[PDB]
Amino acid sequence: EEGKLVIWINGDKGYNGLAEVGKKFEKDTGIKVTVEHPDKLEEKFPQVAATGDGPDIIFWAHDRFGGYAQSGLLAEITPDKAFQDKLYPFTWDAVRYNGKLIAYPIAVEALSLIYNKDLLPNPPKTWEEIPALDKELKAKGKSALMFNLQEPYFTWPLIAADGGYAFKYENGKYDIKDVGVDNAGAKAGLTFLVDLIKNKHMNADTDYSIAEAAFNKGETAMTINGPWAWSNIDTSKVNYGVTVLPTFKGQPSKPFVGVLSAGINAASPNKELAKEFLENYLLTDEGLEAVNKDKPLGAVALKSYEEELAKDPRIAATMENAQKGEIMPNIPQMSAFWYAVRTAVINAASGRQTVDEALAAAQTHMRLAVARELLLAALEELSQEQLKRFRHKLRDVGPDGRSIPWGRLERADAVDLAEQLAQFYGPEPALEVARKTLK
Repeated sequence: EEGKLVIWINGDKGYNGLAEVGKKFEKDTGIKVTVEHPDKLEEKFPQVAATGDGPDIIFWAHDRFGGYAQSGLLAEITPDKAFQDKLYPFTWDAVRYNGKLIAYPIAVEALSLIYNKDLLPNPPKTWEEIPALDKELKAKGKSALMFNLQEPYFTWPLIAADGGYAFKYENGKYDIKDVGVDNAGAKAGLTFLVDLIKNKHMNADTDYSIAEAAFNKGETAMTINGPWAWSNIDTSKVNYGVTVLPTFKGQPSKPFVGVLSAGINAASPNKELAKEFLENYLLTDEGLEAVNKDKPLGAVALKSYEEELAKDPRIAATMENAQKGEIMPNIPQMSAFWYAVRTAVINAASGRQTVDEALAAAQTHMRLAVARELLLAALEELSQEQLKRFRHKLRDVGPDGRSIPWGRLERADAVDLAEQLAQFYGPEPALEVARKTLK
């Protein structure tokens, strides 16, 4: 373990180029660096890192690093402001969890507008032009745009364009009490999407497979997709371009941003060697180039090498849409976001719910789920004697002069108390009831 670096990276990345970086790192310092790509390493890491047996460095999308950092499995990195300013500022937000930097950002991915140059040499700059564009291409048997409408990941760029957001991100922190899925911007975006469906410009049943097949066979002029899809379009011999997403009401589309990141194992005995390898060997032009020409990293976080990589207009498009988009939040509450919004968009796209009631319902679910988590957290942090006095002060408590029924109140733990109080008072007023009970 000591005096040696073990790096875990997914097998679909340029791990041989990373090994070349480790080889230059060895001949400069004498420290051996071995790169491995275990199967389902993102699931093996949380069990072998706390156990004491895993890698020193793990490369993965920043979304899973939030769960890792919640378990204390990632060490807090210490790059000075000089090294931080060498990377794009927004990429640093993707590797922050409860204020602490937990990883180095490596590469950046985001949705972009993919268009067929033979069908559409000049793609539209606004969503507003799409209806008139579709009516023209429909005369030739084509359609303007097809993309996956079944997953909020793909429809959120339009919904967030005019002001929708999952949780407010300010001062390097997410405010889980500021949910923006039912504000006026999200309504305007979803209304425009539904209007496209009603006016037959889109079909509510289009999924990822149908959209990809239709674009790669020249049937539609545009699709919305990421770099993972480029290889299939390369096979299809479609003459395609990758460009900035259309604006809506003058505001850019805001796709979710994924940041491939390098985290240092908290149980590693080579944190200093890892930091030296990542800052001075990997995150340089030479190291990124060695990795990228093995398998392309896409848009990278290192400014100097991203200018060189942006000579490919497709990578420039990815980075541009990334800078205009929003970092994918790495907090656990996003589980309520994905469930709620996926239902709302599908129901609104079908006409089972209006846009207003679909977004309202999604807003309530996320809000009530957060409130129940906050009620439990407030009750679980009480000491055993605080909990004891809380239990006894809880007797005779109940709405309408009827005390809440408990099986054995004097031994009801936090989970029982929180769930039962939430059912009788709502999750938010149960918290004020819990506080007033003590005082």
